[PDB]
Amino acid sequence: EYLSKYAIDMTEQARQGKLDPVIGREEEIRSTIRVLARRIKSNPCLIGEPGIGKTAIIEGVAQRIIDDDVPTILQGAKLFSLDLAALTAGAKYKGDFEERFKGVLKEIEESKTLIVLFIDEIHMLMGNGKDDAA
Amino acid sequence: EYLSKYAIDMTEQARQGKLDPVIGREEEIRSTIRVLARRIKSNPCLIGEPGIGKTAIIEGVAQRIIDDDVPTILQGAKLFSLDLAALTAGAKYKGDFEERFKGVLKEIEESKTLIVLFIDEIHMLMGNGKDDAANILKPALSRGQLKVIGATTNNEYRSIVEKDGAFERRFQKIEVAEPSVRQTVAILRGLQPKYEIHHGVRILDSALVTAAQLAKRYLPYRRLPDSALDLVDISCAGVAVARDSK
Amino acid sequence: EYLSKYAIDMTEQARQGKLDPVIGREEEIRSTIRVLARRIKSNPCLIGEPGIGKTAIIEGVAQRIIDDDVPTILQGAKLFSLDLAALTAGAKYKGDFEERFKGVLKEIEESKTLIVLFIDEIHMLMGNGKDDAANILKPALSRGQLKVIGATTNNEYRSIVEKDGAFERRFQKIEVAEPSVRQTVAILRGLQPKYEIHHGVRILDSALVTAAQLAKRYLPYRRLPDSALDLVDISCAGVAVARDSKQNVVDSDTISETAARLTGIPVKKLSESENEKLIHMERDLSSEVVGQMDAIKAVSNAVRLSRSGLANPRQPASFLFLGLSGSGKTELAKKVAGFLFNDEDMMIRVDCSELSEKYAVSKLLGTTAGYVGYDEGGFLTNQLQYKPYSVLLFDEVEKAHPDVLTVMLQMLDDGRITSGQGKTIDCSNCIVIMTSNLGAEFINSQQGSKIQESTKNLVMGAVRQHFRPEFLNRISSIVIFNKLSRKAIHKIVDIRLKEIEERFEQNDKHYKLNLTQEAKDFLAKYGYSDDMGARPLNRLIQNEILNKLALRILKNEIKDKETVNVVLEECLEVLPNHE
Ligand SMILES: Nc1ncnc2c1ncn2[C@@H]1O[C@H](COP(=O)(O)OP(=O)(O)OP(=O)(O)O)[C@@H](O)[C@H]1O
Ligand SMILES: Nc1ncnc2c1ncn2[C@@H]1O[C@H](COP(=O)(O)OP(=O)(O)OP(=O)(O)O)[C@@H](O)[C@H]1O
Ligand SMILES: Nc1ncnc2c1ncn2[C@@H]1O[C@H](COP(=O)(O)OP(=O)(O)OP(=O)(O)O)[C@@H](O)[C@H]1O
Repeated sequence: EYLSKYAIDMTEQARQGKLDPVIGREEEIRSTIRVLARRIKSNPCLIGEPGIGKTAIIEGVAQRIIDDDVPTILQGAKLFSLDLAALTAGAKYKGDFEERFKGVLKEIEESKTLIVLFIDEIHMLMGNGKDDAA
Repeated sequence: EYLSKYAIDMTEQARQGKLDPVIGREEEIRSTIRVLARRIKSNPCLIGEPGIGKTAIIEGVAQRIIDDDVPTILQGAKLFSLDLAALTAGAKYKGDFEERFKGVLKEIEESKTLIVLFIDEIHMLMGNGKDDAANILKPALSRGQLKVIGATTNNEYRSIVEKDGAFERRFQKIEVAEPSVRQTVAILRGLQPKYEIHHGVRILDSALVTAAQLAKRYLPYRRLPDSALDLVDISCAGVAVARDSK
Repeated sequence: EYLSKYAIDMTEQARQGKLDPVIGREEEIRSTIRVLARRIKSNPCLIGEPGIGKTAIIEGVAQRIIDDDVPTILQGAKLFSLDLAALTAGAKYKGDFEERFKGVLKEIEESKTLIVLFIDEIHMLMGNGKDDAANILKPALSRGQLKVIGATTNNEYRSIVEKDGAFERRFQKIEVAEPSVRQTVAILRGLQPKYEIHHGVRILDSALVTAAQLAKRYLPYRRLPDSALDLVDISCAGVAVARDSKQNVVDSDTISETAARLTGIPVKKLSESENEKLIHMERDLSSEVVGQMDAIKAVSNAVRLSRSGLANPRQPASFLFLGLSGSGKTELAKKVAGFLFNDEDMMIRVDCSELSEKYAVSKLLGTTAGYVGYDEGGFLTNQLQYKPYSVLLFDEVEKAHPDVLTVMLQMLDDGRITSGQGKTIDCSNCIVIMTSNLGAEFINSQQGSKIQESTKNLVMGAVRQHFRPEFLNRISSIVIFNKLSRKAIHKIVDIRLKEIEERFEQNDKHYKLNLTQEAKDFLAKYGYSDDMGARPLNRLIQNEILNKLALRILKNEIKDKETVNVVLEECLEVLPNHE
């Protein structure tokens, strides 16, 4: 699966106890849950200064998922982070990364329970004139 | 083993000697080591002006490593000087150097004892608009061992972190500075046999002192290790000519 | 016997005298032998600039083997030249490539001594996209001696190492040096009889010296092992060629002149006349440029020094032209090109008018890889690489920012200017003319047309304030052009009127120029706006003569020729009707 190559199963890291706990931040966690629970465009994004726990909050919700302290939509979820490698593995063979990325997204949508994708450094996909953003 | 195609094994050189003695830098070394011995942010930097022993420190720690004069964590560690072609070998085809950088970190990350990189010029990676522009390829894994000692002048440092913002939250600056005049002499003394051998001449101990004092009171634009050493080397070359002339 | 199908026996070639002997390469040869004598890292790699004797060493090795100057350990070996057909003989059938390398890589050790393979171009192995293109057979089998000697360009070595890795670990890199002129000549002497025999001509020993020495000075783009030979072989051919059209190689009359025909550099043509090259220069520059005689002589003399290569090998003729605008600060430069290349348009104009330290160097020298657009060299690199003794003009070099001035510092003293590409130019044989308006503040006092000593110092003051002395100290001469005395103006008016005739395409209408002294004085007197130099003379002519002429032409009041008279500054000259 492309998810095993270009992503990290954050849920599994949480499952293994490898992640630090989120202490409180309930308002932020609840906000991301409500957004994830939306009918359309269910894509929250954490905005703030660096060094304030944004990534930690997402790892936090992963833990809430691990222990089923989330809506049923999220109880069945598996959270993957997106590696920059989807693109940074190279674009020799024009369109190669576009296909790799299209590929993993296909697998994410395709049937296998609710898959949630965390893309750290989301501005990474701005793209030089979009295009690399694709 | 991508690392072996790009980096110099400082440890192997130290194992074989072929290094200058390192003088007075024990504390810079202790600090370097202390940071490397950290649980997470084990990424110290040798920072100052050119010609102040920043790479001397590395030869120094390489030797301390060879002789197990380092903490448990470093006892069996190895160190590699990288930069260079790692960013330019991929002169064609998108993502090629990026693959190398990643491959190197992979090689370092997995199994093969504790490998520490030495970046001689971190500013060269800079993070040229981030967006996978070299320096930016690192941060994801700066917690994942991949210990690295960096190096930069203060102008270069300030330029990097001001433009980046993350490196100054990932790396441990260690001030490296020119020695006192007497310490300079001790350094010159330590390198004295190197110059004497290559030029086939002697250096008076008082010449080492003169070069150290002179540099301090003569060349305001050159830091004492290089400044005094250049006064010594330049002088040695002149003497070697006299030696050859007879 | 794959080797008998795909490779050349280099010791066969040695025994048959098909290879040239080598001189001075003995230590480098010994190095390759000593590497072969190793159990590990037994494969030497000859690395250097293109042409730096890399295969000369190999060809030399073959001879050293048959001559027994090689340890018996290695002497008993045979040498073969491989690759190319070794692979391309197959095509269809996946894996044939391995099958082609495989029996070679077996026969190489099967009883019939050890065969050393020569891959003159190691860099052409590894695989185009890797593709496990039989290159894997080498490392895989490399433990069994299978000794290989190869070579690569310094640039290519870098590529080999980065592309494969294992090759760096398997091969012993060896630097191969470029010989000095003295060493080069020794090489040439060894090969001298080959050329004399091949062409049926003799070569003077001084000619060989000349080729090496001359090449070192005038062929900076080619390494001596080749450059010196190119001059010898080309020259020998030139002798045989002329002879055998419908003797010997002379140091001067053949080689010096040959090199000049090949590279340009008039000074090495050792021309028969410094009258029809220098004397006429002063006369003709003076004929067209009136006044500024001082400048003309300064240039002519600076140019004179380049004759026969007497001028400093690292310094372009160089000038800085100061003075009143309209005094010919750039016109002289064009006329110099007008003389040098017999064509004013051959001057390389450098648009210094447009400079910013952030673009100023890059538009001249271009940039490095990774930047939008390489086509380096807009004004300097792209011209100097092709025109070794061109003349450059910097129109207002004074507008340059220090970065350009730095380029000029190199240009003016050891002009091995480095292009953005990373490759140098070496333009010491060019002529550099630069201009500035700094003296305007003093020369406009009008106190004497010939620059006076007070004025001179004030002007030079400004120059020294503006440019760092480091620049000024590298200029052959700094000349402040003289102002156009009325005396000059009368001569100039005639010249200008003739110039107008000369440029008038197909002169159906042509000037009679019935100037008479009265209109000569009119143009010379009323056009003498001293503080603007001669340029206003042109405006006056356009305003008073050409406009009327054009109108009469449009009205067809003139069929040919061109009547002139003065009708009566209020007279406005006024050209007459015609027909
Ligand atoms: N419960 C928590 N709340 C806030 N921060 C925490 C918490 N637990 C751990 N942290 C630490 O807070 C730090 C903030 O870094 P984090 O990994 O969140 O990066 P960030 O805050 O998203 O900023 P960035 O965008 O530079 O990654 C982390 O280093 C994390 O170890
Ligand atoms: N104890 C020492 N060991 C090694 N080099 C030393 C020592 N003391 C002084 N030096 C001088 O300093 C040089 C390297 O040290 P230093 O870090 O001061 O230079 P640097 O500025 O680090 O180099 P760079 O410009 O790459 O940062 C050596 O080449 C040597 O001349
Ligand atoms: N001494 C002279 N004899 C004949 N014609 C001249 C002389 N000086 C100037 N001229 C004429 O006037 C013009 C001089 O041009 P030139 O550009 O050299 O003036 P300039 O001083 O270069 O202007 P600037 O200093 O701005 O480049 C030319 O077009 C030329 O026809």
